[PDB]
Amino acid sequence: QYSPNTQQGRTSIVHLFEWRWVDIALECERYLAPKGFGGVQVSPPNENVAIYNPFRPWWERYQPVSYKLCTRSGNEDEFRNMVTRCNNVGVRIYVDAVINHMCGNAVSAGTSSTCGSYFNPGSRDFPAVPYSGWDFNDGKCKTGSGDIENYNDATQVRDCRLTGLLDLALEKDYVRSKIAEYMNHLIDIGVAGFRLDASKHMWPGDIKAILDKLHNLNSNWFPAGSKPFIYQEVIDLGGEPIKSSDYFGNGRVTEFKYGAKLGTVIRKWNGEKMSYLKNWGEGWGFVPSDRALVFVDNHDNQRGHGAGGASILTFWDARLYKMAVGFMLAHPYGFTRVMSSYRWPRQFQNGNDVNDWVGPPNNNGVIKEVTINPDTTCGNDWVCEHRWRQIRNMVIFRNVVDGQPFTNWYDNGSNQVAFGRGNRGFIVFNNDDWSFSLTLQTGLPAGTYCDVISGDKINGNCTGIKIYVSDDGKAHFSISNSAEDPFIAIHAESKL
Ligand SMILES: *[C@@H]1O[C@@](F)(CO)[C@@H](O[C@H]2O[C@H](CO)[C@@H](O)[C@H](O)[C@H]2O)[C@H](O)[C@H]1O
Ligand SMILES: OC[C@]1(F)O[C@H](F)[C@H](O)[C@@H](O)[C@@H]1O
Ligand SMILES: OC[C@]1(F)O[C@H](F)[C@H](O)[C@@H](O)[C@@H]1O
Ligand SMILES: [Ca+2]
Ligand SMILES: [Cl-]
Repeated sequence: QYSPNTQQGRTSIVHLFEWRWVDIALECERYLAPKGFGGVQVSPPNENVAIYNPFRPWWERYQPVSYKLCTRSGNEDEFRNMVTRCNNVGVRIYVDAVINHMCGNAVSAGTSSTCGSYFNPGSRDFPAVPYSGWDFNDGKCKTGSGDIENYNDATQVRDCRLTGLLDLALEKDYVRSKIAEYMNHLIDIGVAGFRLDASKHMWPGDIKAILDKLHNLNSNWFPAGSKPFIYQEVIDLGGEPIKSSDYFGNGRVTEFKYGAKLGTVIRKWNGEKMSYLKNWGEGWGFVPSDRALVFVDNHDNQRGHGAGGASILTFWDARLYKMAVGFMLAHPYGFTRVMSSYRWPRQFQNGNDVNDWVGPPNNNGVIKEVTINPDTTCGNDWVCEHRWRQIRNMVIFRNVVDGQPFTNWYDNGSNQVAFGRGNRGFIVFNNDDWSFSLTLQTGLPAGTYCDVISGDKINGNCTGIKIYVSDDGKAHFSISNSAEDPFIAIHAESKL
């Protein structure tokens, strides 16, 4: 459960949020494989409710109608084509599994679904699965509203409806089997693992029972006995009865404290400073590294829809965002997930974005293809953060230093810090309101290294900043607080 199942040397996965299967397949071959990306988290591939009010919101995909591989991202044929092509290039696919619930209980009955399947939330009828009233927790939930009302009561959080979403009776073998049937279908197709959506709303024991029915990965691409990578979406910040540790027996868990705290630190909120990141990781109360799935932002909290709050950094905060992602990718703690999003008309009113529901770039509801600009950036309103030189090069940095220890830490007692990874890499950050000019011990072999943030190493030459490491491993670093990117990163493969 705990191993990502990525190719040796590939240490990160990217969330291609709302991307079409055909576009992902191409991205795997043209960019992800050549650039060393480990895998891709795809949006829910199962049929969901088609919501027109608002117009096709991104969250409609988290309201299942059936387990048919039929969505705005493509059909089963397109999905299989993508998994196959990506796997053939050594890039894994991880499915966002929405198994805790079906659609909202108040959703109108009919065929307003991505595959035309009929469903009736009111009567608990989902014939395409099939599911009936006997498969939901209507009788198990003890709240007066039938929905989750108090998170201080661990029982209702699992047996009641999350904001009205019909809650599946996961204790029933029939329900467990139907979900396993869906997941096994995906595994046999070639997926390497899953993100278990709303895991906090599922009993650890129920998840385990379901995972116990899962197949080993497809033996045509993976070694015998390979188990699907499992990372459970559990939002666990401050004081709550439910702890993400309650799910360690099933696989990894999303560490939402990671992005929340990193955001507050880089934003320098309430006295926080980068010098405090010296003991980053378990020292900050985070889950063990081998059970952590980390990220700066996710599809939910990048639009104030999830845990983290206003401290979460996103592509909207480009400069600080690159620094946060850079620190994450350089630091050894956990398995890293990079976010890839689309632009939307953010409309802030009284502190809240009233357009936080807007779905992916589209034409009359049809998701737009991802176009690639001559400079390798994306068009059609796709942000493609994973294609940003500063982020892509850090994804590679993590690969190059894989296994190397956290060492040679330095800090000015404020927001100027630096550290290395064994003798394979070194990174320096300046988040202070003044320039940083100092000679530091890099632990790297003597030579000339290309800074992979400001530039690239191309045919024996650096396109950006150049760093010179002496025989004693020391090197001079100069970063103005006015620099486009106030951080420098160099590694074994950026050496001339
Ligand atoms: C997991 O599935 C969710 F449904 C619940 O965590 C997603 O939540 C989004 O969709 C819901 C149904 O449309 C909305 O009610 C909810 O406000 C919205 O955040 C969640 O994003 C997924 O990670
Ligand atoms: O994750 C599941 C669990 F909480 O911890 C361990 F996995 C146990 O084996 C299992 O029976 C229990 O329900
Ligand atoms: O341990 C059993 C379980 F996983 O967690 C709780 F005990 C629930 O009451 C039960 O229905 C569920 O199957
Ligand atoms: Ca539940
Ligand atoms: Cl997540």
